[PDB]
Amino acid sequence: QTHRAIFRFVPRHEDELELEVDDPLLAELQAEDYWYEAYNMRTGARGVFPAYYAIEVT
Amino acid sequence: GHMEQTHRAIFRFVPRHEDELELEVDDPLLAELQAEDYWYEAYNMRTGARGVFPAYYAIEVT
Repeated sequence: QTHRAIFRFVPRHEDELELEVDDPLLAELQAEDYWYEAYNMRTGARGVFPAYYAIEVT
Repeated sequence: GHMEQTHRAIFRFVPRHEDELELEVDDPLLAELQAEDYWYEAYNMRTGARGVFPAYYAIEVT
């Protein structure tokens, strides 16, 4: 588990991942435009979300 | 008549989607929160562009 969601994110777009506060994530930063590609370890869903909605954990 | 600035961008936002508004840090905004999904409908007072962006990317101004 690499990251954690810090704010609620409700998708508007089909490619986006829904986040609740405190969701644990496996994620990779797409640094060309600062979106994460991620797997939500609470829901099992996949998709993208804007980078400042998550912190790195280690 | 005047409209006061409502919000200020705090993080860089680079659109992936046609309806989105590009933000640079400290950009001045006129914006209205959409409560069903916590996106703003906004006008960027620096760039003159319009579109949507996610709520955590801006603060309220006074």
